[PDB]
Amino acid sequence: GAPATVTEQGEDITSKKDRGVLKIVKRVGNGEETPMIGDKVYVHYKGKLSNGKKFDSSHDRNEPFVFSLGKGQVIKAWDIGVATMKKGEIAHLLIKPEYAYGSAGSLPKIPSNATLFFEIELLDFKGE
Ligand SMILES: COc1ccc(CC[C@@H](OC(=O)[C@@H]2CCCCN2C(=O)[C@@H](c2ccc(Cl)s2)C2CCCCC2)c2cccc(OCC(=O)O)c2)cc1OC
Repeated sequence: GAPATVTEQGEDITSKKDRGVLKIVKRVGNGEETPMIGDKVYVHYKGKLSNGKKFDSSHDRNEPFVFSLGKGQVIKAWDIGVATMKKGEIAHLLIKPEYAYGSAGSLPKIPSNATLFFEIELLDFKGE
């Protein structure tokens, strides 16, 4: 599946190079620009557990998911991963728990020590 493909072919985009966030570009984006710390970023996403059985998608609305990049408003893996993305890029991320919900998890949906997968489409980004 797409998770195993990220395991096997994904780029490790962590500073520690600990394979905690692995990335495949599924669709190439436009130009060269990637978002700055503090930029408002606008994405669509589909997320799911690898180990267990849980799925959620932003397209559950015609409303992009928005956050401020690099401010700890989202799990660590998203701050790391979305920073690398160009406008219009789709990427797959496979995320070890250290870069997500760790040993606590987020009960009941997300167990302890859970690996997560996301497909992210970076729609746009804009400064304050
Ligand atoms: C700085 O570290 C963290 C920052 C923020 C969080 C909270 C979870 C945080 O979730 C996320 O960071 C990730 C990436 C952004 C999309 C949502 N995220 C999820 O994990 C979602 C997943 C879907 C499928 C999965 Cl499998 S996991 C998760 C699904 C159930 C609700 C919690 C979000 C979050 C940020 C902003 C809004 C939000 O929900 C809507 C709302 O509140 O309006 C939830 C956890 C953090 O660490 C555990």
